[PDB]
Amino acid sequence: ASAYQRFEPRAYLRNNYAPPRGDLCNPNGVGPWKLRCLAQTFATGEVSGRTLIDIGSGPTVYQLLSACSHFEDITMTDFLEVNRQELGRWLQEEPGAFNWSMYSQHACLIEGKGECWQDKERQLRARVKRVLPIDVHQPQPLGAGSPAPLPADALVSAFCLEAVSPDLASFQRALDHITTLLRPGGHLLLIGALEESWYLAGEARLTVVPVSEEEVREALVRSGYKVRDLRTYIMPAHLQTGVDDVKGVFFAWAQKV
Amino acid sequence: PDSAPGQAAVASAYQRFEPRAYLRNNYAPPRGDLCNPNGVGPWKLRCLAQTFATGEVSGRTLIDIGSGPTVYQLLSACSHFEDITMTDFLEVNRQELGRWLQEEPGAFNWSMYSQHACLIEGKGECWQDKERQLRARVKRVLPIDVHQPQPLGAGSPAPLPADALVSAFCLEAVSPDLASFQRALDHITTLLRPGGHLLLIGALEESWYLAGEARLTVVPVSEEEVREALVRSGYKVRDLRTYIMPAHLQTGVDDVKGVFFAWAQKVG
Ligand SMILES: Nc1ncnc2c1ncn2[C@@H]1O[C@H](CSCC[C@H](N)C(=O)O)[C@@H](O)[C@H]1O
Ligand SMILES: Nc1ncnc2c1ncn2[C@@H]1O[C@H](CSCC[C@H](N)C(=O)O)[C@@H](O)[C@H]1O
Ligand SMILES: Nc1nc2cc(O)ccc2[nH]1
Ligand SMILES: Nc1nc2cc(O)ccc2[nH]1
Repeated sequence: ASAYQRFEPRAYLRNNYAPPRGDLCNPNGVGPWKLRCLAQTFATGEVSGRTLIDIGSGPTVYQLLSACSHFEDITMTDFLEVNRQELGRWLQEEPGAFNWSMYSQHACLIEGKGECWQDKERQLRARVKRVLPIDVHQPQPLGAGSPAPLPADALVSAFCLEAVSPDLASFQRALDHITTLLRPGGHLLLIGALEESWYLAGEARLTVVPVSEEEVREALVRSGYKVRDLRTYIMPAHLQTGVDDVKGVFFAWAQKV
Repeated sequence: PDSAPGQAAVASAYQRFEPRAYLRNNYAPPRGDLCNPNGVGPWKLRCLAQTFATGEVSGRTLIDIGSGPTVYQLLSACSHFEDITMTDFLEVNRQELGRWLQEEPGAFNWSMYSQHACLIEGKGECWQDKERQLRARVKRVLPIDVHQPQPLGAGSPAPLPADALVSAFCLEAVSPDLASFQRALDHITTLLRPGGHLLLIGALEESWYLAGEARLTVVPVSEEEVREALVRSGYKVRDLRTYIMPAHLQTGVDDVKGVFFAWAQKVG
């Protein structure tokens, strides 16, 4: 935990969302794969509502691109002030924001509605109402009188839980905690590392609980979800970069029942 | 009558043509705004993309007639031709294309056009791939004069005859009158093999446009005039569609009232 105090957002982005992992040109890369699960899922039309919460956003937005066209009130979160400040730099188009434009374009490409990436970024920036602090370790992760409309119609979290959880059970509880934020019938789209144990973010060196596809499945069931979709991307050699030791990436579409 | 005087007036006026001012006037926003699907930019890209998408327009070689400082007209095309020749009358335009080819920062940025084409061709291509291909397939940039009977010169580089021709806002913009236009059309048509295809785009009912200092003169033409010239030069007209310029895209850089797109195949 205290490890996250040393977490450098620029180094995290550089490590994961700049080339080689950040190169979206090759359709066999992790980035293209991630956007596709997101897009495909929403394209079904079955994940819809008015409000949505992104759990542990860090300093990234890609995870909301296809999503933002289906929910008018979007709430983003993270445990670190630094990250929240970085999200705001891109939301307010302030100086030194991160360049998500490749990711916007590709989302537009994948969705195939002939939308221009500028329109896409405009819509995201418009629907994100607030950026709130959060701790998944708390049975009320948002706090008491959170400005966020609860319960949310749907939830999105990527590379969070397993990254803030020392072991399998703390993972399971964190999932339970957030699940409380989700209106019954609501949907959860969860993405994360498979069989990862550590990863760097500058001077920070975070520990991770190595999970598996089955382990992730079981957890979702245990938390009270019907698992609608669960897919795995195996990390190609050339995307093993020594910023971490992730072996694969998983995507789950889960429905609170 | 006499072609020389008119042709000389043209050549004279174009010595004042400023490529940057031209680029800004027509390919920066509001005209350059690709976000609105009702815009001219999107309509043009869509005409090209849909056309090549039939798969009916292919081969080894292609020539772009009066490229000017622009490449957007080749984005959907370059996936279908190994060898592409670009051409323009003015050297300063040829140099402008040179900058883009060398991928210099000084160059004009077409990335929005590349992105949008990729977007409409629907193959999830990334724009950098599309651009890298175009630069790969442009085998030369040649001087051209459509008023000569051999618009490229004699014994010129271009592999002739070409399997297809592309030309956008060229003919009507260098032709003082309909007869000149027609002749220019016949001259370039000698570069196209029989059975080959011509994709033609240009202004409808336009008489002038600005390119910096240069306020140039254009022969206003209509859809039907364009149709007839094609028939006259020996083309079956496969498709001819018209875009009516929206009030808010009529910005005083010209007096264009519409834009025409012609897919025509040379009888052979
Ligand atoms: N106790 C906690 N509760 C919620 N998030 C936490 C947390 N402790 C750390 N985090 C955050 O978990 C994030 C993991 S990195 C994930 C970034 C982004 N979702 C992406 O898809 O890349 C970090 O931003 C980190 O600050
Ligand atoms: N006699 C001639 N023969 C062929 N092209 C000529 C010409 N005289 C002028 N031109 C060129 O005609 C161009 C018209 S502007 C069109 C540029 C580009 N094709 C577009 O799509 O915007 C100018 O670049 C000009 O140099
Ligand atoms: N922690 C973390 N590991 C990752 C691996 C990826 O391939 C993409 C995003 C990531 N985030
Ligand atoms: N000359 C010229 N006129 C034009 C009109 C347009 O709408 C787009 C490009 C052009 N080029």
